[PDB]
Parts: sequence; C-alpha cells; structure tokens
Amino acid sequence: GSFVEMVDNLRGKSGQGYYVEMTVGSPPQTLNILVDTGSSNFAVGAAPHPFLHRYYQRQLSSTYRDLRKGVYVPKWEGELGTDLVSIPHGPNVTVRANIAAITESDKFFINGSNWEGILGLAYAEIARPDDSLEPFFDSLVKQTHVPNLFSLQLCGAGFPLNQSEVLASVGGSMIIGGIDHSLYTGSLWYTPIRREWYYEVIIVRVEINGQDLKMDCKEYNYDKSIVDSGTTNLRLPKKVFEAAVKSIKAASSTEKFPDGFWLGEQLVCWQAGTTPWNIFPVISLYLMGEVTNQSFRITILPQQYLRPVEDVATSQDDCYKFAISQSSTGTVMGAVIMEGFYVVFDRARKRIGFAVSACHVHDEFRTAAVEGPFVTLDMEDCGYNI
Ligand SMILES: CCCCNC(=O)NCc1ccc(CN2C(=N)N[C@](C)(CC(C)C)C2=O)cc1
Repeated sequence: GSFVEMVDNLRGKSGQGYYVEMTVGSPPQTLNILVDTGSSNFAVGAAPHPFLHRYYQRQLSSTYRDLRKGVYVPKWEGELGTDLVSIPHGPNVTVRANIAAITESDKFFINGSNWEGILGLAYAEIARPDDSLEPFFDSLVKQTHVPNLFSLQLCGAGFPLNQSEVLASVGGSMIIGGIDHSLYTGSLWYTPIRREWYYEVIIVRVEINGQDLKMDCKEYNYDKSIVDSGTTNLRLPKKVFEAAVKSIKAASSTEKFPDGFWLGEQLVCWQAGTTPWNIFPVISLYLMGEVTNQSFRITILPQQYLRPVEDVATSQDDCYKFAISQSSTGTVMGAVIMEGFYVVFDRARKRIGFAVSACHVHDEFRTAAVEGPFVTLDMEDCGYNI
C-alpha cells in the first residue's frame, strides 16, 4: 500500500452513506462530506438545519467568492461560489473549487448520517445548473499534479453499527490519485466507461448461482447501468428485477420470506449467528472487458445484498433488509455492491476497475470474486440507445 495517508479515511455505512472529511474556506472549516459517484456537484450545508451540527459559514472565509448564481437540484437549493478546499486525509494540496452553499433542503440531510455535504465525483455533463460548473475532481486535476484517477474501498461491517460505533469505526478508503494494493486481493479487471456523464458501464450477462438469467442483455442496461456510491441498493430495471427476484426466491426456496422482504421494506431476523447464508445464491454480473469479445465477472454474496439492520426490538437477533430493488432509471450498482470490491475510477483511461475487497464480508465457504476472462459476443449490442 503506497497511499497510507488516505487509507481508512472514510466513515459511514451503506444505508446512510460513506463520507470523507474536507475543509472549506480560510481559515479552514471542517466538514464531513458524502462521497457520491452518482452526481457532479460539491454542495455543503450553509445554513442551520435540524440534522446539521455544523455548516459552511461563508462570511467567516476570507477566500470566499460569490458567483451571484443560484442552483436548484430536485431536493436542495443553494448559492454558487468558490473557495479553497482541502482533504485532510488525502493529497496534500489545496484547490479552488466551486461550492454550492445549501440554503434550503427537503429530505436531503439524513438524521445521524454525520455528513454535512456531498462530493459529486461524476462528470460535468450532469453537473447543475449545467456542464459549465466545473466538478471538484476536475478542478483538483487541473490545478495540481494529482493523477486523474481515484479509487474506493467501501467497507460494510456485516452487522449493525450503533450511533457511537459508526462514529468510531473505519468505513473504508478513498484513495485520491492512485491505487493502493493493500485494499484488494487477486487481480484488477477493467470495464470501459461507456460515456463520461455518470460512471456508465455495460453488463453483458447475469447469473444467479451460475444460472443464466437469460434475458436480452439490453434489458440489463435499460436505460443505462451506473456505479453509484450515493445509492444504497443494487437497483435493477423493472423486468430484470422481476426475473432476478424470481430466481433468488427459487434458489432460496427452502425458506419462505414475506412479500414485504422482497420489496426491500421489511427486515427478516434470525437467532444470533444462525443467518442461513448458504441458502441464498451468489449473484454474478458480467461486465464488458477491454478486449474485444471478452468479459469478466464480479460475484457478490448475500453478505453484500442483505443489509444489516438493528432489530426494531434491539434484541440479539441478526436482522437484514433485502438490498436489491427495482429501478425505472436503469441499473445502479450502489454501495452494497461496492462493499464487495475495491473499485478504481480510472478517469484517465476511461475505465473502471474491480477487484475483490480486502474488507468484504463473507463466510468460511464462499467469497466475493472478480474473475476472467470469458468469451462474450456482440457486447456492444448490450448498450441501450434512446
Ligand atoms: C446516501 C444514501 C441515501 C439513502 N440510500 C438510498 O439509496 N437512497 C435512495 C437514492 C436514490 C437515488 C440516488 C441518486 N443520487 C445520487 N447518487 N446523488 C443524488 C443527486 C443525491 C443523493 C446522494 C441524496 C441522487 O439523487 C441516491 C439515493
């Protein structure tokens, strides 16, 4: 591991998000910021809010610059400006970046998440108000010698973290500008970034316990497939969700679960330590490789797709919610999927790499996997075109 200063710089969990500490302004104002690969704005609470115990105070920053422009994101509303920004446990550089000062929000801030802002790591094409508002990471690369690449190791604990535990627990690593080899095992496999807006990829095959879901592969990427640390669940296009759940139910049929469970609404609980991991199937997603007609697969365990939640009775049972849900906006590889892997966002080579995470939760019989190569034909046809 060559980036020790950035290792273990994240805190949080799949349900409320993973955040990194940042400073804004002069003198520096410390804030916890949500790491979000599904958006492109750097936005921070800038006014009192029931869920914020701190916020950005523009009038206290000598380096604050007002852009005299508003921003609306449906929801949070803010005022645009720029100021000096740093990441304490990151590259030792300070950059001037766009900052949306959030003055009004509805259902944005999560009570107890411990984060006061969001760091949108995706491309300018999806930045608000428009693509002229340069994203933080673009500013970082243009102003310093930091390589145009970042990598994420999101670490789920595999069990419920209480309010004090989640504050004292290491939730992972965001390595800015590099790849740290201590964060993964095995090999890194790269899939093309299809287009630079969201981190868009193409899924070419889906298996549940080795059984091909057998759908037209365009179904898997309807209308797009993205990697999004700001989303908790693995989200799947309606028809793919329906087929995947049918197959997961069939594989786990030795136990009957209520419809509320499959809807991701209700928790299921087992006596402490008796969770029947083995009756649940592994899920494999085949991703387009960098070599023509070649793919690789990432395989996740139920330890990833069943999200630990504290029993409504705080009892000693191990409880979980089904963390796979339907989408009307395409496939979303959210935090529960990212928890199984070390994910490399190689902006410079327009590719995303996957490797088994050194912190993924597993059991003595099965482990998450990243394997390849596999011969796969017509993968360009798996992409969706409006
Ligand atoms: C931080 C986790 C919140 C709870 N877990 C979810 O799964 N909640 C649903 C959900 C649906 C879609 C998105 C996509 N998404 C983002 N990735 N970023 C924004 C622009 C803002 C987000 C971060 C609030 C957004 O709407 C994000 C979250």
